[PDB]
Amino acid sequence: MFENITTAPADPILGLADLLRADERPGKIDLGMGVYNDETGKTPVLTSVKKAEQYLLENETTKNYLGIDGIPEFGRCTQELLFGKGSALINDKRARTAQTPGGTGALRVAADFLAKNTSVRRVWVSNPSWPNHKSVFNSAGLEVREYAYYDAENHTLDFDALINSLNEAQAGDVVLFHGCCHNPTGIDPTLEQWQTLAQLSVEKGWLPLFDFAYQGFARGLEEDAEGLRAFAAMHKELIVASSYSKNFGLYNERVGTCTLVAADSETVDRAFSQMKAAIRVNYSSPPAHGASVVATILGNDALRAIWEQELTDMRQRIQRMRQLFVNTLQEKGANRDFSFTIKQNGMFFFGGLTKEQVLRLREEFGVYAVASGRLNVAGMTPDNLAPLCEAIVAVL
Amino acid sequence: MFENITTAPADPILGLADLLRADERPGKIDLGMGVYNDETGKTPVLTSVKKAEQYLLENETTKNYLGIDGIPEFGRCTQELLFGKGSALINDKRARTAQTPGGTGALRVAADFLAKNTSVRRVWVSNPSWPNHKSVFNSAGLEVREYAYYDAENHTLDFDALINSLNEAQAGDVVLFHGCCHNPTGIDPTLEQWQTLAQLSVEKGWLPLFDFAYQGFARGLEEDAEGLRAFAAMHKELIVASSYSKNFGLYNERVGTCTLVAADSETVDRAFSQMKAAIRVNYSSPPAHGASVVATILGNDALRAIWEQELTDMRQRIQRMRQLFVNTLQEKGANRDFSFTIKQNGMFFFGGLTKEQVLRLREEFGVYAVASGRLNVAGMTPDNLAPLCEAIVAVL
Ligand SMILES: *Cc1c(COP(=O)(O)O)cnc(C)c1O
Ligand SMILES: *Cc1c(COP(=O)(O)O)cnc(C)c1O
Repeated sequence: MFENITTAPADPILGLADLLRADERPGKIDLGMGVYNDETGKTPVLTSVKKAEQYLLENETTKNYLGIDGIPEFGRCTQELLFGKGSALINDKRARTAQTPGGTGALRVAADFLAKNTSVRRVWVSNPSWPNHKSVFNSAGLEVREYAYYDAENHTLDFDALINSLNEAQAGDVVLFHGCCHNPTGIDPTLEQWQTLAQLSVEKGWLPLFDFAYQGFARGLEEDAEGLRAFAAMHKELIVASSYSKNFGLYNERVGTCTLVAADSETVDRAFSQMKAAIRVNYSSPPAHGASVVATILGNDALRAIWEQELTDMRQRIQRMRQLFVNTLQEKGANRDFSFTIKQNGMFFFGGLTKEQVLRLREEFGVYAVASGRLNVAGMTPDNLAPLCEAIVAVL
Repeated sequence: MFENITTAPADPILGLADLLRADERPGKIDLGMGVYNDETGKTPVLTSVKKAEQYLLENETTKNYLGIDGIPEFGRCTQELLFGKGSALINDKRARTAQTPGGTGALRVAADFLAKNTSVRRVWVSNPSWPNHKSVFNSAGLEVREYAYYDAENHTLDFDALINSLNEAQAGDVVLFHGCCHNPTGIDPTLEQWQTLAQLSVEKGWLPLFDFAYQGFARGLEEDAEGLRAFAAMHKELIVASSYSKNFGLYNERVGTCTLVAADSETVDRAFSQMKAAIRVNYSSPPAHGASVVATILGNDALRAIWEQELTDMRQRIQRMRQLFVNTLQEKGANRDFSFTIKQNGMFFFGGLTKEQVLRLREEFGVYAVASGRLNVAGMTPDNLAPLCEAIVAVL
């Protein structure tokens, strides 16, 4: 059976781990996949998380199955994080949330749900976008089309091009939006632009699908939810996929959610039953640990206080790092000005390097970054900043 | 979009949780889904597990992503549990194992892998079988056909009918086998019958797919692996899906594996790259916690000793319970003799009740069991045995 099977091409993000693993050079700088690193270059488990874990260790009395949608408390806490304490969706009971295996599992579940329960055929993804988006939707059988977003020249959001290209999007099409910290550009639409998109969306009849993987990394939990909320106020239906991998540093515990919003509770329930069926035939029920940790923290005011402060520290370190980054590039003699990097939200740097420039970086300097020219700023430390900037300047 | 969506029918196993949840009657007896209960009717977290968890709490220094296939140590430990310490497959490097979200995730990953990378169109499942088997394969696009297995009259394995029906299975077809403790019959083929199936399999050109969810619940870890090993000795290719939900009591942490066996390391590697691609587009990487707990136990001889003893206790309690069950039914005046139940391996009782008899049981007695007449013996306790037998006798 397996004689003619072809070797699958390496993942553009995950594939870096292996190349890196095989590179015996000591001064390796890993700026590839988007995980947070502290000043020492380690990606530690948050103190709020450890505390939640001791709590679980001491009070967990069973490991019995979780129920297709997972921990109820977890689902409710995420709904308020997303829609807000007194959201109409919560009080009208128009939203049903399922605990999933990470943000990716959330996208896969939505896709399987859509592909088999609605007439959705096309999904619109921004150009550029997280590489795995196309893959996830295509494996579900959906056609993926792109819409303009980034302006390589001005390093901004080309709003007109976006609007124009989305005019080809027909009613019933799914349009995928990054909630905040757009991966990989880091350019997000203003609240005003979000409001314009919301109304255009309702008018054209698109089915909004929000991908929220970095809530709290741009400005703050609530502020980062602004776009979605402007959308949640005018739409009858929505799908929201979120991740807690990054904002809770629980990458490998696979914590995420998939929320369905419908005109009313009766419809959301019928629709949700089909999403649970799509889950049962995939992984059955979600992993408890990571979500328990999230529900405990969010549910306990003391632990929540520590957590929110940890997130704040994470965001602030990245902000300081990208500023220092630009400054060091200046003193190292960088021919090109990288000031725009400062206007980018999240963990990444994008727009100043070419595919060949990044190949040369790993090739002779051992600096690893995504081939698209995307660098993980959250991976730069005061110690590696200088060697890093010297390599980049030698490449420009 | 969601206006015409139909309500999905409740799961035959998982659906019991909800009915049960809505039944306010106090003397409810839950003999539905297959989870272990101790003498007190609780499904506790094993002591070996708690200890592994404290270890992790104290020594885990990061939560960084796990890599598509998961924890390497975990993969190796499962290979020896399955194939044996000095298995040829291990030493010739013909097997590649991926950590998955439970046994169900293992079946789904294999199915997606098969559907898109080979010419597999049909999968043969026993009659009867775990209900979710058909669903998993159908959602991947594969046609599912059944083969005879159980003899409702004699309460045995109708080996000739099985052989006969499998003659319709063509080369290149996948044939699914339960490693041990066949769900729901509890009837497993003798080692001699396994050897006959292995040779017939090689001769006809079937692609064996083993589902191992109860290793250690029939006779012992090694003994329960006999069938698979007789198959692993003659086959060039195989697929094995296993679960640690039941034998480690880690139901909600979603711990399982999907192992690929090929003629050689070069082919298994090409094939495995495609399985990782199928994973990346599903949930990306597996949940660490549950598998870490399994790798720690299996990797530490002291913890392993405690664990193996806990499994032994679990198996022994079920054995005592089904014997006491038959005995109590005798003294309660059961018209029908249920001695055959004693020849069944695993957690279940199957073959003595009809769909209506089980409906009447929940209906007026509050005894919950699967509509197929499958009862979870591991859920019977000395306390509920009497009330349980009185209801059954009142129903016969
Ligand atoms: C990280 C990320 C994801 C993945 O979520 P996981 O929890 O890692 O599966 C999804 N979408 C975007 C945009 C991301 O950045
Ligand atoms: C329990 C069971 C499974 C499910 O494995 P999970 O770890 O619960 O997903 C798969 N197959 C059989 C036969 C089972 O009994």
